[PDB]
Amino acid sequence: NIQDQFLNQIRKENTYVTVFLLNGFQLRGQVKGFDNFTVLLESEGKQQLIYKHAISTFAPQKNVQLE
Amino acid sequence: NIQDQFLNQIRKENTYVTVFLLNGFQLRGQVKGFDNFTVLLESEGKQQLIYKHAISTFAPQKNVQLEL
Amino acid sequence: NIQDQFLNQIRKENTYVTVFLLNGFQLRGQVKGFDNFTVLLESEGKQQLIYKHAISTFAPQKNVQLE
Amino acid sequence: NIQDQFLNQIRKENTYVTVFLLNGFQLRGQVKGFDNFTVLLESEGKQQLIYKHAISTFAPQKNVQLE
Amino acid sequence: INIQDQFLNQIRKENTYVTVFLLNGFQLRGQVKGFDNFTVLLESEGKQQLIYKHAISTFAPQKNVQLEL
Amino acid sequence: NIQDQFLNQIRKENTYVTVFLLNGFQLRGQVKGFDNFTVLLESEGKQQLIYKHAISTFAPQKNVQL
RNA sequence: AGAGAGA
Repeated sequence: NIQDQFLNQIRKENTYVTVFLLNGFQLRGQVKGFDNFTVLLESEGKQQLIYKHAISTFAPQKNVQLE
Repeated sequence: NIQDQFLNQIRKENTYVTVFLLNGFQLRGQVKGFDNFTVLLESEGKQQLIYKHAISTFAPQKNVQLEL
Repeated sequence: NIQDQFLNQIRKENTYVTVFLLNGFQLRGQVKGFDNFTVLLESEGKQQLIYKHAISTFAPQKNVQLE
Repeated sequence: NIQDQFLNQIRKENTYVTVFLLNGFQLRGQVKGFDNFTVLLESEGKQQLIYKHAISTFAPQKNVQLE
Repeated sequence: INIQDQFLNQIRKENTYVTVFLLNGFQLRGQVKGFDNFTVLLESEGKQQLIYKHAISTFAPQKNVQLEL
Repeated sequence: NIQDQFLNQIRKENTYVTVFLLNGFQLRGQVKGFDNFTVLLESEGKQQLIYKHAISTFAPQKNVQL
């Protein structure tokens, strides 16, 4: 499953990611964890729990390895 | 389940949390309770029942410790 | 279930509630009934059937006691 | 079930209804049919298949008697 | 059987011109060439578009349709 | 299943498929992967994981056999 | 709460 490999990779490598939300608002930071419904992001020291239903797009700084 | 540990934590510690909503609005308060579809928040003494579908982000006042 | 308690209490007590919609429009009235997907609100005697998917928040006039 | 009861009443009574969509757009007409995902609205004799996921609110001209 | 399927199959069969309005109020016109549970394959001047049903608000035909109700 | 046939032909013929999001924002690229919930688009060498629930429309460059 | 898409 592409979604979970992608999120695990950005997590295990501490890649910076911009997370665009459905409404265009944006967050940047690193992925600390995720489950079926949410992604736990950290931006400059602070946790943000984001619902996946509210996410449009993860644009990572560096590109991920996946199959 | 990170979601429920998070919410159950900020509920147990009475942490303050900014709820950001998809409609652009952001709300600060304390979590009184939640189920699978909704979060009960209190913002200055007033209840608000908020649908999870309408929420984008929670930003706690102080980071929550979780098992991941 | 928190949602069902809340809605049934504001229904039983005829509590006025503000409903904030996903589009930021704001409705005010009293809940006359609900099922899994919808809420029946009366505003100045006029019925509205609202899909819960279009609601963001209910803010009661007085706080509900919940178990 | 409030939803079915409401939609079946306004259908069989031919009640004029404003349908407000998620974006605030308002369509006015009579419901001629519905199923699990859609509602068939007739406006000035034009058929519109509307997805329930796009609907916010039905506001009938006259109140609908329900159980 | 269900109203959505008859409606989409009818306009597809007749190559009816249709406005599709999307959740954000954008509108496309075209003919339906097919659909499945999740998507509608519209053609607006020769040009294929795969539209998710979740992004669609309303199908409005210019020309009224036959439905078993 | 039209969806899966389409995403696949734009993916194998590495088509410039443009992607309109619910908020109207648009991105061009080629599809490298998809699952039930998500699309992996490369745009300008950069990877982007897009949730399907956020996508409005894929508009290809050349049309697809289905 | 009245509908043409680069966050």
